[PDB]
Amino acid sequence: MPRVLVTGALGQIGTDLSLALRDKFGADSVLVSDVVEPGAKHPLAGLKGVEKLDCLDSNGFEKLVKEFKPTWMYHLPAIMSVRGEAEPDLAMDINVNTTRYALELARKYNIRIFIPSTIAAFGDKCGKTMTKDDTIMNPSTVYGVTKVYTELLGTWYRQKYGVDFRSVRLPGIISAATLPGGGATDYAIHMYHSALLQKKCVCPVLPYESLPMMYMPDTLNSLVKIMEAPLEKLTRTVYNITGFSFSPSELRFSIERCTDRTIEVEYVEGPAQKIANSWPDSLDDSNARNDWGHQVKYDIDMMSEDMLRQIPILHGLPSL
Amino acid sequence: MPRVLVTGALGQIGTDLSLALRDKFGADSVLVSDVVEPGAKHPLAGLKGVEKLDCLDSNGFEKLVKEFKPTWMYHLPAIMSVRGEAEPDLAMDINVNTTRYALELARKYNIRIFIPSTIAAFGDKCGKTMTKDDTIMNPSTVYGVTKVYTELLGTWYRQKYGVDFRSVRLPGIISAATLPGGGATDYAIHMYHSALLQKKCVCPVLPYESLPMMYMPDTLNSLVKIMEAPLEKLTRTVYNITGFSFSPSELRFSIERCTDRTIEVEYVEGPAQKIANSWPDSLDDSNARNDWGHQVKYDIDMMSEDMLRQIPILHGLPSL
Ligand SMILES: NC(=O)c1ccc[n+]([C@@H]2O[C@H](COP(=O)([O-])OP(=O)(O)OC[C@H]3O[C@@H](n4cnc5c(N)ncnc54)[C@H](O)[C@@H]3O)[C@@H](O)[C@H]2O)c1
Ligand SMILES: NC(=O)c1ccc[n+]([C@@H]2O[C@H](COP(=O)([O-])OP(=O)(O)OC[C@H]3O[C@@H](n4cnc5c(N)ncnc54)[C@H](O)[C@@H]3O)[C@@H](O)[C@H]2O)c1
Repeated sequence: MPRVLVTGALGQIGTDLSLALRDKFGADSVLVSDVVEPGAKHPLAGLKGVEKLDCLDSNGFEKLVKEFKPTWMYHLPAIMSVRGEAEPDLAMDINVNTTRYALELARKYNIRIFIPSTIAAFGDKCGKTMTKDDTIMNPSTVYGVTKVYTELLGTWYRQKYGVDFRSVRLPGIISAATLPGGGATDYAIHMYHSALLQKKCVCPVLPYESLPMMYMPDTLNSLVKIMEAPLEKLTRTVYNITGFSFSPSELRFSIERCTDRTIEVEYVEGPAQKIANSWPDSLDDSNARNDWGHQVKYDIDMMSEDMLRQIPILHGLPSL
Repeated sequence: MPRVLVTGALGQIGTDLSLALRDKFGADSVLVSDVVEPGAKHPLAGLKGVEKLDCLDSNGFEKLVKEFKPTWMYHLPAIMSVRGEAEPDLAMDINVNTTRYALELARKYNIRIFIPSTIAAFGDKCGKTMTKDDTIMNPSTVYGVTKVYTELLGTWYRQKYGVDFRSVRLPGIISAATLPGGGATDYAIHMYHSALLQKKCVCPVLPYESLPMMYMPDTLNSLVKIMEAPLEKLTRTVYNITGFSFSPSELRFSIERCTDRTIEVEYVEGPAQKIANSWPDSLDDSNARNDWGHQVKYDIDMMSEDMLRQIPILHGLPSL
């Protein structure tokens, strides 16, 4: 049974991943950390093994690793696509420097290390229909740039020092628990909240812009699964994974089918649209499926039913 | 007429580029900077317009730019392939951080900025014959990883802010002006010296490993030409350029054909071997030819004749 460190743990992915790890391996085997402390209403508030650590503080990062002696690490902090275009110096600092520290710690302390990539590592030359694992990578966002740097550096660590670096290119992730941190796919979660609150939703992505997406329970399954795989079954360090693709107009229809209630949606093209337009419409994830058994249970309507149930319970929005 | 700033200017490229720029534009038009001073025998020793600057010092780099007001910048400092693998923290510091500051300055002060990339930005999935401008980039060295980041970040600056960022992927560059160090293609400059000295050459590169390469006067021509082009002529930010390809054993036959003597080469194992083996055999530079008139005069024998004439004149080794 592994000892697992999650850094950047209080955000969208980290909140549910931390709970799932704890459930599967037991709380004593999981330590999580974030630059901020949890609010009283955060799901990880009041739990043991939840620490304050700025990953840019490389001494504090080493101390924590040396004390806990993880065998696995999920290194999650990054400034994402939309927010990075508005805060590019913070993105370059966090996404490049915390990654370099994390990899050197994986090398020095023998850790299997996962650092997520993203569909934002692609740009407009990738071949946007059923995008392959190996293709031209020309990101149009600083976030995307720093994620291609992530993939390549991690792979270099694997080749040069035998560091067990693993990654997936995550699609937009949908969940109910913790609000998203500023990607171009944040509209999808907000659309649900707009429908439940009966407020107008202003969508900055255009109505027919299809993107690869996935619901959180499939994501968690894959994040765990890729880490448990024997190193011999892996043919590459970085895998595309997807759940299913959708556009905003498709998601809106899914939500109105479940609520029996028109959502009001004004498309008013923001930063997210130009960014999303440079990304894949869909991904080919045959390598992940073949090598380590990436699998998806949820479709768009299963997800929307679950989302529409969870959000009122978790956030006290109105129900139905 | 431009006001040109060259950073990392005392090296192999910088030394001869700085001379060519001062000839073409006038010494008062050109400012050369480096983190070291020129040695007593350096071609730039004693001249005006030679400043000392550590480009890792963001504030001092901004001061120099404020004071001189360049319209063009050639940003040249980097840790290259063999030294990068031995000192990767230095490479990641220099190659990423100085590049970020350079681009920021080009943004803030309206500078046309050239930062070279390299054939080391490619790895074994590039398509090693006549490698294309847009292909899979999977570099096998930390240097190479940092240069993909350089290309992508530079390009983002161009897209996001309209910075007039220009780059070529330089092949192995051969010149007489500087003494052969321990770099990966530095074997070729070593062989010339051994031929003149009638010593044996110790070559870590496999005998038949073809690499793209170029002789300096062609390099100088293209480095100036790409910066003179109107922006409207450029269809891209990063171009392949090559001179011609050769292997160590081709270089030896060339040197033999010129000197009418047998020269001695011992092929050994060394870090350069595996690095070189991961790089392209030849490059397609048709974009660079068509857009801005990249042109190559020299072939191997013309270079060998010249090198065998120049090294004795500049370094005072035995001639003929
Ligand atoms: N959510 C998505 O749809 C999506 C898609 C693709 C890739 N990803 C990647 O997954 C990762 C996690 O994303 P997420 O959505 O949970 O993001 P998030 O923004 O919701 O969470 C980021 C967490 O990192 C923490 N953090 C920020 N800077 C830190 C620092 N210096 N030190 C320590 N912690 C720091 C933040 O406080 C936050 O709790 C990132 O690498 C992101 O690129 C997410
Ligand atoms: N020479 C080649 O065959 C070749 C091939 C491909 C690409 N390039 C690229 O050309 C550029 C220069 O290559 P070169 O061969 O002249 O290198 P070089 O190593 O001969 O010279 C580099 C110079 O940079 C200086 N420098 C190092 N750190 C610095 C700092 N912090 N601040 C300011 N200056 C610093 C060094 O003192 C040295 O004078 C690099 O970007 C290299 O990647 C070179």
